[PDB]
Amino acid sequence: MDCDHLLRLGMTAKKILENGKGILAADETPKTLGRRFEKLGITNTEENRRKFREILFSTKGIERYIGGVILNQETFEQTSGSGVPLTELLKKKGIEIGIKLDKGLIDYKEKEKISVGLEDLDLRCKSSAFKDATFAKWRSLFYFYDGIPSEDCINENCSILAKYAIICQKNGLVPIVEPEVFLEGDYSMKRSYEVTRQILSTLMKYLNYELVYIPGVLIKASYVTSGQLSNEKYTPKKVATFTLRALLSTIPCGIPGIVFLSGGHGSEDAIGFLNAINMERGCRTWSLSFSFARALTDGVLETWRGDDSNIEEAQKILLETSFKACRGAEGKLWDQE
Amino acid sequence: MDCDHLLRLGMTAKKILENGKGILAADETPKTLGRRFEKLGITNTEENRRKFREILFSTKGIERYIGGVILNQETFEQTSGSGVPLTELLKKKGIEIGIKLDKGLIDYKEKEKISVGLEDLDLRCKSSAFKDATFAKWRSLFYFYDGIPSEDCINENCSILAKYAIICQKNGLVPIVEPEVFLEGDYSMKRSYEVTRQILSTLMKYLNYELVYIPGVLIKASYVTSGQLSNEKYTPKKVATFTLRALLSTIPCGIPGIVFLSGGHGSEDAIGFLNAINMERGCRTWSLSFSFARALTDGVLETWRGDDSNIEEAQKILLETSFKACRGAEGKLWDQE
Repeated sequence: MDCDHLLRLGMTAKKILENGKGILAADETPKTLGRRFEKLGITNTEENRRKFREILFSTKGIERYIGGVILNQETFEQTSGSGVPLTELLKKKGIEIGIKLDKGLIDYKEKEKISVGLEDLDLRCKSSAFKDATFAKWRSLFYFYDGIPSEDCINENCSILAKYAIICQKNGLVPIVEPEVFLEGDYSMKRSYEVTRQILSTLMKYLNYELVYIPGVLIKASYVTSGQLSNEKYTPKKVATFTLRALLSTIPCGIPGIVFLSGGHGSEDAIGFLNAINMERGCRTWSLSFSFARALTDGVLETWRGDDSNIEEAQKILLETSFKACRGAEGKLWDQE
Repeated sequence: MDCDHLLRLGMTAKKILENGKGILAADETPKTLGRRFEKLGITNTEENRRKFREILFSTKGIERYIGGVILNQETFEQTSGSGVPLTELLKKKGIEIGIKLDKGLIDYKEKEKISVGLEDLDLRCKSSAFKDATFAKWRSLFYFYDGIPSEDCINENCSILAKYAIICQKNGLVPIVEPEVFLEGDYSMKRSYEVTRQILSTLMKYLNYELVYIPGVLIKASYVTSGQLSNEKYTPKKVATFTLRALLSTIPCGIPGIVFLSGGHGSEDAIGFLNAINMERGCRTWSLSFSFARALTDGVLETWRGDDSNIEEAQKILLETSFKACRGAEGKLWDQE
């Protein structure tokens, strides 16, 4: 759903992005976080994953810059060293809690992927474990090769994202939909521009066919850039121009915000692209903010390195990077507060 | 298209809709205008069609309310009683001239329609006859019955509109795309809401796949209402709420304006729906204006009736209705100037 139900979804979306805030994605599966851990010599125990999250969530002052945190499902069952549920660290700070609800990717046609997990999504939305969650996330990933992303893969993934979106909303959760364009490929920036415009517009088609409440959806999107294996160079301004044009061409006025993923880009580049895009002229209604994992927490991992002695310095790096991303979400990174 | 080419398209779009202005559609084919003529006893001669248009275009002061006029192709070859090309009447007033470029509709599947004319559209855009035109229009029509509009018909028409759009733009013309939802059918307002959201979102998909410059496209859309053969009642406020929600859900920030078609609705209702929609709250970047034929000119035809003695009163009705539509495009119809 009724009017009040819809207004709640809208309000939650706006509360997450208030005052130049963005999202800390901490939702990595054990496998994804494990690979980052192993590179740095940190063993992939549940204990180390729990401690990492606690390090993140207990950072003093983070709520000034972070409007929501995306949790992995295992993290909802976990407590701090002090016995306090990790979700309580975020509730006391007034930060919105989110749950990543996709169950990963499986192969689709030749060389491509779809995301999976819809068949019990409604059930999982109602779980008592996620009672404090007010938003969710679900990721699809688009590989780029010649002739790919195929139109079938775009349609299928967009349809999955949209079905996820409506199920979340009927359960009182604001969905973040993440149609990630995978950086690791060989493709020009021009091609990325064009395909981003195919994906984002088709996504909005599917959201609309499912009668999703658009003011209650957040879009988690890749910057428009060339692929890592390309020898094409770009700058923050060109990324800002191309990404903003793609978004003005495809995202309706009713969407409350776009939250960029860092995607394998520098922390530095992900934040500078955000600032640059927020300096661009071009009337729009949605906020342009962030939903970073790597851009926000790579520095924490590198500083911490499984050594508790390094934790404070790790938290200070998170707070400093969070500040920069928040300034950048308002186009003020060049300006002194 | 280059940067300058695109900025021209954008500027033209904005010039048409400046200061609460809208579009006078005068583009009816001989067959469409003939049927309106016959109802009122006026013979369907070329001379009478020429005189009607002259009556419209020579109305004193119309340029205050009308930013562009859509002409039928035959009208580009026609002169006033005084020997002045009819297009010069509009050029001297500073009104933008447009050309309707579709060649009508043919049958599609069972009970539905597609619009036609793409195969020589590029050629026709370059014709010397349309040299003074700076915009164009192309209409598709969506019949409603059970199970219809079909997804095939939505895709095909949206694809035709988008191909038209890019051809126009490559020729320096701002395209108006008109995905009309036909009023004459039996369907609820709720169903019209849902299908409008299917059509508008799919349209934006196709515009994006064709890499159309979105700030240089105008959308000519039906109000969301129940069908004429329905016994469902609505009011201006409900139409405003439903139509605005459909548009916020589907139309990107980059579109410069939506221009409503009157569609068989009252002149009174078409203008009151416009005013109502412009009184609604909900952040948006595009103007909400009009591209009326019937709502603006039915009164002229009824007053004139093929009798030159009635012409001045006919022109005064056009100027008065134009004023009302302009006030309504700014949400000021209740307010005294």
